[PDB]
Amino acid sequence: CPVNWVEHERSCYWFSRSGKAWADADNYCRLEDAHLVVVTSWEEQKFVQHHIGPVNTWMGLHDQNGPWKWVDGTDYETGFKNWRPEQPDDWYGHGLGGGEDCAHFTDDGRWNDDVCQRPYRWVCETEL
Ligand SMILES: [Ca+2]
Ligand SMILES: [Ca+2]
Ligand SMILES: [Ca+2]
Ligand SMILES: [Cl-]
Repeated sequence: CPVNWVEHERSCYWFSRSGKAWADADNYCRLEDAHLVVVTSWEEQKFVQHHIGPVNTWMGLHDQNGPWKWVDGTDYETGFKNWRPEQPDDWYGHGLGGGEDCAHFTDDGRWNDDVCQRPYRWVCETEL
């Protein structure tokens, strides 16, 4: 793994300390030959909650094109899921326009879908 990245079970991770809209966050990870983190197991989830703490953080999961997809192509329905109760809920009540198409870890680690343009911290990942 590159410096500033954390290796774990064959994967490399980078944790941002500033916020970007999901699209910008996405492009950022790609420019690093990486992709927004893709969580496929309880241990990987535990591993990420540990480093982000109680902070809303974007992951490589979105339903911007329709169905839920992990930016690396990993299958969603067959894969690990850790949604917060009553989520995803594609809420429109925020008043910003549209529903909610980007997944982020909430403060307790469980996921929530929110407005993609909101600036949150993010995590990049790359496999060995
Ligand atoms: Ca992963
Ligand atoms: Ca949605
Ligand atoms: Ca939501
Ligand atoms: Cl915001």
